[PDB]
Amino acid sequence: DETPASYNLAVRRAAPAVVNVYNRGGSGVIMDQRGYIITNKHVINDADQIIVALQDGRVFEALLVGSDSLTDLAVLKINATGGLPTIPINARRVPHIGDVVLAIGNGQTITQGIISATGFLQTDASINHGNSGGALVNSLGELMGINTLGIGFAIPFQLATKIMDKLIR
Amino acid sequence: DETPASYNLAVRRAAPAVVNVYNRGGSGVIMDQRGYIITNKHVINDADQIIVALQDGRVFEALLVGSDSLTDLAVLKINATGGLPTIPINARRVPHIGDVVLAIGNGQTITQGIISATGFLQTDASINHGNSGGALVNSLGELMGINTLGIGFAIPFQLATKIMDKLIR
Amino acid sequence: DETPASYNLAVRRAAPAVVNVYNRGGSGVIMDQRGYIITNKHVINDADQIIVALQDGRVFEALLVGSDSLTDLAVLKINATGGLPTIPINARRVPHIGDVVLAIGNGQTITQGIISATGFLQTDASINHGNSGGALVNSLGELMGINTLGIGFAIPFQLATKIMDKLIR
Repeated sequence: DETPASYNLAVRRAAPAVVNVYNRGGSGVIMDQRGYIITNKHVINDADQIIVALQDGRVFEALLVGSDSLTDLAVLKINATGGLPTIPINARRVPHIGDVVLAIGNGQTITQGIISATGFLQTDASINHGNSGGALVNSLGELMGINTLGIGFAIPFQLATKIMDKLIR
Repeated sequence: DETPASYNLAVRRAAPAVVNVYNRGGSGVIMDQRGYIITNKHVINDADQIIVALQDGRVFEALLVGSDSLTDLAVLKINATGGLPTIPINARRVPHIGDVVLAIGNGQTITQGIISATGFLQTDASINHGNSGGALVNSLGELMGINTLGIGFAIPFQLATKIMDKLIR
Repeated sequence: DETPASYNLAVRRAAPAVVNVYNRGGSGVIMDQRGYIITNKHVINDADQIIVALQDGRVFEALLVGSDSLTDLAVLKINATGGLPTIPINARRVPHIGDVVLAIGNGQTITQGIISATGFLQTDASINHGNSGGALVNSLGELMGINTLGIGFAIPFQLATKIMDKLIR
């Protein structure tokens, strides 16, 4: 009949770029075409072998670029091939309180909510060990933050961008 | 003044069809005019007498048509009278991830959320023993699933439709 | 680029009027210019000195006007100065089930949800000891209720208005 209210647009626009992290004898986000992926520290602590899994079926072995114990963030590196799904980033967008946000983690689950505060970034979107290290995007799909660990916490994409660049030293 | 953002439309369109189940010395959904009602198995296990209560005030004694231990579903039957409120069904609607959904259970409570995954159907709408067996509809009121038992689970209306038809054997 | 789905409008329209309550050796809401503030009883029980903190930075010492053990409500009084941010009230608005609502409490956190029932007022917006006594507004910012203590509870603004007026005796 008509159009059901949905945020699927932001899903098919951001979800592809979110991956799953594993250990061969956690969540992650594809930042740029170079193949850099932001995740969490507690996800890679004592990692024998880091593995990345895309939604399209592709599987990679990830390289630990570096981590930051302060913000619990970590950067990974995979062999950038032809055609990588990257997380939509908008450095001009200013996260206002009340903005609708989706939390993308892991089975690939999508929770809905809003920006509670911007003190870090608080959100009422269901966060857990599954989506810990996943993405946080607005209705447009623009990355607002990186989920961390009755209210959830993420790291502003602005900050995460900086920290990522510094870990590449 | 102006119009407050609301999903009341889907409420006055689906809520009437959702009923309450009891035992005379759980939730349920009115499917068709014939008087068939889908509920959960754990709701009728060891039932002395099944009772159905509509939102309009009408009260009925329900008949156990049959259950399916696999999907935890059950079908009831009440004497179809003149004028039954049926749950809006749309077999053409395809549940996409990110779609806004309401969870209708039981006091008649309405929780809001989205479709997390479609693996079953995951949703961040608050689900509990109250709405266990209730309806799950989009902003249009179209039945998306039947709630079951930090993330909730429902059964695709497509599947539930089949299983219901088979229990009528 | 474009416009991200958000309820920030209701925030910059209601949040200023919500304050924080303290005890000098809880949440509250600025009702009118006179300086009357609605809060919860359990927040002021055994209070040595009641203190009110606005979002603009202003700090006041509050006066206990009176409380109502029944609805767990309480009314405070501060020296009404020039220019007070008051909570948007609309006595003509009728709270329908399914309406989008924000819960404003305390760091100043904003949770999103809907009106579940209107029996009291039920809401799936995350409520806790933080926002206990805070505001509950629709997408327009119009006060729908006062939060109290897997589902949250508030008091209809219609009722709270009456009880407030009676405590001023």
